Amino acid sequence: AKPANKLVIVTEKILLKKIAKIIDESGAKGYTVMNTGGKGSTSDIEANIKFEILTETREMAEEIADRVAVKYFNDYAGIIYICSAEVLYGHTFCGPEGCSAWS
Amino acid sequence: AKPANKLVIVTEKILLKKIAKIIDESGAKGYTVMNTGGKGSRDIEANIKFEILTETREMAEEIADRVAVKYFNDYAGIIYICSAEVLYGHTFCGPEGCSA
Amino acid sequence: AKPANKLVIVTEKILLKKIAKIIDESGAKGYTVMNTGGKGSRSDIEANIKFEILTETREMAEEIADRVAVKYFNDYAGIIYICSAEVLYGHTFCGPEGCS
Ligand SMILES: Nc1ncnc2c1ncn2[C@@H]1O[C@@H]2COP(=O)(O)O[C@H]3[C@@H](O)[C@H](n4cnc5c(N)ncnc54)O[C@@H]3COP(=O)(O)O[C@H]2[C@H]1O
Ligand SMILES: Nc1ncnc2c1ncn2[C@@H]1O[C@@H]2COP(=O)(O)O[C@H]3[C@@H](O)[C@H](n4cnc5c(N)ncnc54)O[C@@H]3COP(=O)(O)O[C@H]2[C@H]1O
Repeated sequence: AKPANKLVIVTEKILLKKIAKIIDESGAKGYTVMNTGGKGSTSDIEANIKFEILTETREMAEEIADRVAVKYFNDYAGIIYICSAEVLYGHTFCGPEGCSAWS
Repeated sequence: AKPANKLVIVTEKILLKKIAKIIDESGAKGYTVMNTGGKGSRDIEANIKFEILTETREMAEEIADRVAVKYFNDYAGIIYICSAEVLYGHTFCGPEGCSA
Repeated sequence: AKPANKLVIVTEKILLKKIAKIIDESGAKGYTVMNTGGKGSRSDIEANIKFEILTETREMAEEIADRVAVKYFNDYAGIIYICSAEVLYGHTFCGPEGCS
């Protein structure tokens, strides 16, 4: 198992490509994105998107978060949070030695 | 980074508005909801997943308790909680920001 | 609250039924699946799938992960990771005595 930070970004759908570009410029090895509905305090739910990015370091997750927020969160609704995770399998994330290599 | 409990509610799609109403009455700052599936009690049956970030464990438990008592003896559902830290979130962290 | 491991499997949509079968054979008490995207090997977004499975033990989650990866991950793209969670309500996960 390889330690990882799971960075979650929930924001307005129109920022999809802009945020993907930031994630791709970060060094991150991938991301997953999904459609969601969002309410923040006539249905009032709006369409949003949620990105999930697993990063090897906490610093990379914060860089992505910081860059997204500083660029867009003055003007667009969003939330960014982080969860601890462990990657058990992931050719790209762990490399070809796998996620439980020794040393 | 502000500690948060991430409360997840997975249940029947027909309960969407009813659960949202509970989350809106709770003081929670917001929620996300998505369409998901599972095999269904009966190939994949559509259901829904709510994610609510709460500042306290007690708020997450109050929501969970309310939803579960009101609906989960009559409808299928699971509620669980994960630890998260919010880095950014104007509404969640307030104007003081997430140094909380 | 009952401790749980949340196993997450993100992989190619064509594997949906095959991975479900492995989860069903594992002893796991359920799963949720959703439609997601990633950038794709080729810009814009390629459809894929995400499974979330809550397991009572860490070893059951790893058994599922090991069976999926060995069987499919030399030939199909995927990532499997695990988060700690606590189940607050879940008739199937916790049994009729409740999550405590
Ligand atoms: N351990 C777990 N990990 C991740 N997600 C979980 C889970 N337990 C439940 N879920 C999610 O919550 C929904 C309601 O599940 P519940 O167990 O109340 O109600 C279930 C249960 O009564 C029965 N069922 C499904 N799978 C089962 C299994 N493996 N063992 C026993 N009963 C199952 O079918 C009903 C509807 O299930 P469906 O999968 O459509 O819908 C599920 C699924 O999306
Ligand atoms: N930044 C990058 N660097 C190198 N190669 C890249 C890449 N982004 C995409 N790829 C390549 O394309 C495949 C499919 O990626 P996609 O984003 O569609 O779909 C991904 C994605 O939704 C999810 N995933 C992968 N890594 C992730 C991460 N670090 N965080 C969150 N989700 C991830 O797992 C699916 C299968 O991923 P997998 O890595 O097996 O396989 C990847 C990988 O071989």
